[PDB]
Amino acid sequence: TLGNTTSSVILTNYMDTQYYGEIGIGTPPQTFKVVFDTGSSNVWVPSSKCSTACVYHKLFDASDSSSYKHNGTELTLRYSTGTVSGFLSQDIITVGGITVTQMFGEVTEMPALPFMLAEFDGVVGMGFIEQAIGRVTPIFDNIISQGVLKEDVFSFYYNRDSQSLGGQIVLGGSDPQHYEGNFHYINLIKTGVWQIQMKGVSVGSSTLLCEDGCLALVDTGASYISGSTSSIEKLMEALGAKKRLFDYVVKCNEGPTLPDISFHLGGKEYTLTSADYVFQESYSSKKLCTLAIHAMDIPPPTGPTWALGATFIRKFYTEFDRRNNRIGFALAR
Ligand SMILES: Clc1ccc(N(C[C@@H]2CNC[C@H]2Cc2ccccc2)c2ccccc2)cc1
Ligand SMILES: Clc1ccc(N(C[C@@H]2CNC[C@H]2Cc2ccccc2)c2ccccc2)cc1
Ligand SMILES: *[C@@H]1O[C@H](CO)[C@@H](O)[C@H](O)[C@H]1NC(C)=O
Repeated sequence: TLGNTTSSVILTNYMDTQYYGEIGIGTPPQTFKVVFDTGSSNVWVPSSKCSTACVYHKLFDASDSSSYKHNGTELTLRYSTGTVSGFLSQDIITVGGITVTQMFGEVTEMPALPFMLAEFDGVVGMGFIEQAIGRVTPIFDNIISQGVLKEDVFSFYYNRDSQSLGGQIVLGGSDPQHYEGNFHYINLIKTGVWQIQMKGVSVGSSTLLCEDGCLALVDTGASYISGSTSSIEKLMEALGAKKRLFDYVVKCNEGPTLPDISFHLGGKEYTLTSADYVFQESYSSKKLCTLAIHAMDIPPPTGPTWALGATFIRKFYTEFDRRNNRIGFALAR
């Protein structure tokens, strides 16, 4: 029918690392907490057929759904900690009011890491079919198909942690209340991945990395800003940060004095100040403070690349444009 629709999905912000909203699967709807991930293209939730990370999440019960259509084809999703395994199923999925018949994964095996830490149940991949495992049609392609959206775009707002809004996803447009000024666009290197060309990473007023150009994946599913092990070893050396097992730290008192970090994308320099990347949990010289920048070695074909996750998105309201194959950034509000 008439496409003037702009569906808003409200997100919960858990500790500035997990941003999740709800979806409803089946007849009647079974609700799930999901992360909306531009870095992946498959929809998956835990199955009732799950034996132990599962135990801790909401399980989908096909036997309680009148709209369910069996499939059973094996689904295997590679994560950096191991495999998320299950089988395909088809059901009616509700997201921000829009209902679509979707092929999704009913997960029967999850690695304990990171899933034991997850406040959310499953994943809703906002990526392209080119990266969908089993060539399964992604949710956004199916929403596009309905011809309901105002524009063939979706936007992300991630807040900084009080009864305030954790985040928001607008399907069919952007929310001007959550951004200031106008959007600056960067075309995708190629369709099939939410990845753009990056022309430099600067510490202060000097380009220290990516001087000859590199790739930047705009990943809403990633908690932090990430680079390859070698890029982050060099960047952390420049910042004077020290490696620990899972992160890099600075003495808490040294944190507010850390230089600005800039990402050269399109015609602009996108700047993050120390307040945007330091988890300032204290101001003590006797305590250590974590950085919201990590090393993540993304495997080919997508990698090696940088990934602009929640750390970048909190600063810059992001619009994913499928009609035009571009990403737009505006300063978040
Ligand atoms: Cl810190 C952190 C690091 C990773 C995540 N992820 C996985 C990343 C989010 N998008 C896909 C993947 C990166 C990738 C992109 C392209 C190709 C390969 C990998 C996650 C997301 C949701 C649930 C569980 C994990 C989250 C936080
Ligand atoms: Cl692929 C992948 C995704 C996340 C991790 N994580 C957990 C993430 C790192 N700190 C925030 C947390 C958010 C999260 C929690 C659950 C799911 C997604 C993000 C991890 C890092 C070091 C030690 C243990 C866990 C690891 C691999
Ligand atoms: C499952 O879905 C795939 C989608 O390509 C289809 O080819 C296959 O025949 C389906 N299997 C069953 C048993 O429905």
